[PDB]
Amino acid sequence: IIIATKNGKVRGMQLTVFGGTVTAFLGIPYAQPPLGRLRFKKPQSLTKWSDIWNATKYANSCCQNIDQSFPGFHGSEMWNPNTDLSEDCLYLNVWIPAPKPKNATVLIWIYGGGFQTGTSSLHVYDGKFLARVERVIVVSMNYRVGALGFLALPGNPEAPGNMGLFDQQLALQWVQKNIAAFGGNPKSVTLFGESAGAASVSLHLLSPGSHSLFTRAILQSGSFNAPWAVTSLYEARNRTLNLAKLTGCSRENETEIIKCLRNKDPQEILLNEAFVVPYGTPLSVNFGPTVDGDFLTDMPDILLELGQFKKTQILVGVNKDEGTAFLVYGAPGFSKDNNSIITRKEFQEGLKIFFPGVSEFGKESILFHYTDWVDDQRPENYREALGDVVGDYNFICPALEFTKKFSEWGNNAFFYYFEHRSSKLPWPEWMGVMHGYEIEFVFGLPLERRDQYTKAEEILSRSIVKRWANFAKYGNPQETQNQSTSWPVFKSTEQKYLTLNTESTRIMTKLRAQQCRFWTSFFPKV
Ligand SMILES: *[C@@H]1O[C@H](CO[C@@H]2O[C@@H](C)[C@@H](O)[C@@H](O)[C@@H]2O)[C@@H](O[C@@H]2O[C@H](CO)[C@@H](O[C@@H]3O[C@H](CO)[C@@H](O)[C@H](O)[C@@H]3O)[C@H](O)[C@H]2NC(C)=O)[C@H](O)[C@H]1NC(C)=O
Ligand SMILES: *[C@@H]1O[C@H](CO[C@@H]2O[C@@H](C)[C@@H](O)[C@@H](O)[C@@H]2O)[C@@H](O[C@@H]2O[C@H](CO)[C@@H](O[C@@H]3O[C@H](CO)[C@@H](O)[C@H](O)[C@@H]3O)[C@H](O)[C@H]2NC(C)=O)[C@H](O)[C@H]1NC(C)=O
Ligand SMILES: *[C@@H]1O[C@H](CO[C@@H]2O[C@@H](C)[C@@H](O)[C@@H](O)[C@@H]2O)[C@@H](O[C@@H]2O[C@H](CO)[C@@H](O)[C@H](O)[C@H]2NC(C)=O)[C@H](O)[C@H]1NC(C)=O
Ligand SMILES: CN(C)CCNc1cc(-c2ccncc2)c(-c2cccc3ccccc23)nn1
Ligand SMILES: *[C@@H]1O[C@H](CO[C@@H]2O[C@@H](C)[C@@H](O)[C@@H](O)[C@@H]2O)[C@@H](O)[C@H](O)[C@H]1NC(C)=O
Ligand SMILES: *[C@@H]1O[C@H](CO)[C@@H](O)[C@H](O)[C@H]1NC(C)=O
Ligand SMILES: *[C@@H]1O[C@H](CO)[C@@H](O)[C@H](O)[C@H]1NC(C)=O
Repeated sequence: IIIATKNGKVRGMQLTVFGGTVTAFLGIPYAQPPLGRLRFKKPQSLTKWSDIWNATKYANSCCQNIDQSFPGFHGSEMWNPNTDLSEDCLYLNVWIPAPKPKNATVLIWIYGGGFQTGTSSLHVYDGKFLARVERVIVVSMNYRVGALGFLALPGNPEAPGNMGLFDQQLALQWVQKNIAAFGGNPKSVTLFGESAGAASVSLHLLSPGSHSLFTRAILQSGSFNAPWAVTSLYEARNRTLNLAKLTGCSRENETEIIKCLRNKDPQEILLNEAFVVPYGTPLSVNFGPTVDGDFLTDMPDILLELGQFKKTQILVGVNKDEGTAFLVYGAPGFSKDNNSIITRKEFQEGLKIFFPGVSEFGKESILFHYTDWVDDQRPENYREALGDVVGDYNFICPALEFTKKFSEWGNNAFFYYFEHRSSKLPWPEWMGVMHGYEIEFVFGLPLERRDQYTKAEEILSRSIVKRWANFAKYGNPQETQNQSTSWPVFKSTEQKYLTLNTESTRIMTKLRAQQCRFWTSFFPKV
């Protein structure tokens, strides 16, 4: 099973899925390793090789810091890298249906992890299911994260910023030059990602050099207009400089500072990334996408507002309890190991955590718009309130505002609201249907009867997997056979969305409307 690419011969491996076969190429290089004098640079192209690459195991994950807050806990460790960390990490994976397809729609997966963490080799990013069940080709790439991939000295090509985004873009390139040899159709490519991956996807909608690299886009719990997604040029400098002071690399020739950080061990760089911002939150994106003038040609809010994006269809959505995950990473009174009923003092104490550099009055207005209870006796009030505040501010309202503005330029948009809690979900019940726990359903993991999921979950995964592929294949995320509910387009007048649950899939209007007026209109004034 050897495939010839533009750079040389690659050999994959044969997997048995659901009494059928998927062919997997794991860990194909897509760029010169960003090492030595190549650290912090845009990813250079790849020289031809005269052999057969063995793409038969996942490559190295990119250098990154690891969630060590909950050691031994599957709920947090299922997200930490599962391969060697190295700077030599610019690789990608291809799953093709067997027998080899002819002109298959390609799905390209971009992982999240706050632009600091993440790897494609994760179990819940395994694309052999979608290859098997829907007959699509699934690609996912590793891209640089944290300072190694997003450190920004605006202007200087030695550290121009947005390198991790250019990694991704060189991967879409590779698919464009090479996927046709795997049976894929480069004119039918749907990007999809989650969290920072979904923010990443929304940025390729804006970046003119990605316009011709994909057809459509699916955004899961993330968009570039979310408060954590874009770092300013102000902060990107102060963060770059503080990394330099922290490593003794402070020079005056801006170029010499980068040469200094290049002769430092990858670890010394990882530990100092924590402290470059004087007060962090659980959602601190220390080194993220900046307005660089190469990938991103302008402030993305202005680009979005004025219609300067790829005109195509989008699939956009969010989970019911986006924000709860972050409450146990700092919010006082919370724990994954009790029900975290917090008092009013504790709730206020938690806004200082999540809105650190916000004025007194701004913290006071969050408390105001979230503590007019219908029943003031309910002791979960402040615990649920703080969750929604974090989820509404960081995820739900930016995603709805992205869909409104994008749909305003005449393109079909589809919004979902994922409200099912995995029966296998390892976090406690008070945290709900958390950030990132739709991915297993999107990737069709509940389709494995062995994995101890319930039958209603196999059916829901089955419906979602069909809806995603139909949207990828046909720009229309319907499930047309098993009597499903029809998913209406999100028009900015009526703002209709589809709920995704194991029971009654329903059509509803104007998600979190009262909350999002606060976050999208009022709160940005403070
Ligand atoms: C890339 O892969 C090929 C093929 O092997 C395949 O992939 C591997 C990752 C494994 O899962 C294999 O089971 C699978 O078939 C590698 O080719 C192998 O190279 C070795 C090392 O030289 C060969 O050994 C020689 O064989 C004979 C004895 O049979 C003598 O002439 C020599 O003394 C010598 O021992 C071997 O035959 C060959 N094939 C197999 C099936 O093992 C290839 O090296 C690999 N490249 C890598 C990993 O860089
Ligand atoms: C839910 O659990 C949280 C988290 O506490 C941690 O996890 C628990 C499951 C236990 O294993 C705890 O031992 C562990 O720390 C509890 O938050 C903690 O509450 C205690 C008691 O209210 C706080 O202790 C106080 O701390 C301050 C400042 O240091 C002083 O006034 C006192 O000396 C006193 O000891 C503690 O700050 C707080 N811990 C953290 C890490 O936030 C929570 O009370 C508990 N609640 C419910 C309702 O289940
Ligand atoms: C811009 O950056 C400076 C420098 O940050 C400090 O040094 C870094 C290496 C790192 O360890 C940071 O945590 C440090 O804060 C910031 O100046 C600091 O400000 C805090 C409070 O904001 C103060 O307690 C520190 O003493 C200051 N340190 C120094 C060396 O001046 C600064 O806040 C950043 N702010 C702005 C507005 O640009
Ligand atoms: C996107 N997959 C990975 C969903 C799985 N869970 C998480 C957890 C975290 C996390 C880890 C450790 N401490 C706090 C949060 C993040 C994350 C990390 C850093 C910055 C962020 C900024 C915005 C949003 C998320 C993060 N992301 N996802
Ligand atoms: C593959 O198909 C090409 C046309 O692709 C079509 O248009 C794009 C926009 C997608 O929506 C896709 O689903 C459609 O099929 C042909 O021009 C091309 O020659 C074909 N090549 C092979 C080898 O099949
Ligand atoms: C910084 O140093 C590099 C390396 O010698 C040199 O090319 C560059 O011109 C220097 N710039 C300034 C402004 O000193
Ligand atoms: C439709 O129902 C049949 C009956 O078992 C099942 O095999 C198939 O996977 C279902 N398809 C979808 C898209 O739900």
